[PDB]
Amino acid sequence: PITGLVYDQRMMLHHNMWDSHHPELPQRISRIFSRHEELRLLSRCHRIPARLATEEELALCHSSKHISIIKSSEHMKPRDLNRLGDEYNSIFISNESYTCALLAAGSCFNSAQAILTGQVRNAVAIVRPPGHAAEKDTACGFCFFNTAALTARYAQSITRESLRVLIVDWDVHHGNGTQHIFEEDDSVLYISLHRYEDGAFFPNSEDANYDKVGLGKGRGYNVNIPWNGGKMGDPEYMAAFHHLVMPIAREFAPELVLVSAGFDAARGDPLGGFQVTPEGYAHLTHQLMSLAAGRVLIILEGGYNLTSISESMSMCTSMLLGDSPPSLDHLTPLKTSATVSINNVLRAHAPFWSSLR
Ligand SMILES: *Nc1ccc2c(C)cc(=O)oc2c1
Ligand SMILES: [K+]
Ligand SMILES: [K+]
Ligand SMILES: [Zn+2]
Repeated sequence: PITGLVYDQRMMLHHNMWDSHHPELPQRISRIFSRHEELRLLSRCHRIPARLATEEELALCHSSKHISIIKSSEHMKPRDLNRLGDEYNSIFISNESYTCALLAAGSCFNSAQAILTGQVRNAVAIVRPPGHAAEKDTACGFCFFNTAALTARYAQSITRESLRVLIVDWDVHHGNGTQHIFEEDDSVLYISLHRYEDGAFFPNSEDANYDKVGLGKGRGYNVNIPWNGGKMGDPEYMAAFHHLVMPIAREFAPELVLVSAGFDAARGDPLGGFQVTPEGYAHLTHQLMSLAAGRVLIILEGGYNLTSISESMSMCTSMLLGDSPPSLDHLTPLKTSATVSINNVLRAHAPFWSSLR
């Protein structure tokens, strides 16, 4: 087995011209890459080149209007960049933003290709800006184009349309964009774990609740696991994987796993408020490696404590490389509301999955 890694410092050029301290910082990716060097993980990986996604590739998931509007920002004056950015929910834009989003996407396409052609078994993508909040027709939540969603469709474009792709989204935020793009689609199983707080947590929509199970032929293929009323950590995420994520995923039998890997559920994250440990992420990564004959691609999404995300994503890469997984405490009692959450999701999805019955 070989593990691929893609990283390009050019993606640091996307920046906030009006608030240089905005948490979606350029140094998120450079700090993660540096940690891979410090831990001697980088040389253990096969380096995969970044590339620009093409406009035709963006059209796999996004409208021509949305593509054209974001493209138009590459040469805008500051005043217009500011005005355009303010038209979205939680977006900043610089002249380099469009190109960086193209690079984030193209890097993941190259990574998916390396996996599917057999050049590597699995891979990690240290990319920014993030993607999972980006919708077909709009930008949102620091995201312009939906990198993971696009990567699923790209993967299908070089194998077959119905290639089974599992997207596991453990960013602490709901991937509203990914849900919507695949809501009526039974070829892409979307499973998100996220803080919800009955709608008080970003992005503040009931679309993130457990009863949104998908639409039409996609009924059953959208699994929301929403957290309420508690500081969740390793026990809760481990239980969700044991009762929900893994039984459903095994029954789906994916041919490729994409992880929307935000590390903002990590201990120390200022936006997330949760306490998943780097061993917790390691455990989750090792679990997903049991699927799809190990074909797993880990795509950076959110995560804003620089030391936390650096250590957390490095531990995931360590697992992909075959290092020994952590033994954690599966007997620690869950926060009471987490049990309620897991039970609500189980009730919602039992009609669609025999493994839950
Ligand atoms: N959405 C959002 C934007 C900016 C933030 C800062 C600067 C700090 C923080 O703790 O949370 C934020 C959340
Ligand atoms: K999520
Ligand atoms: K789906
Ligand atoms: Zn997030």
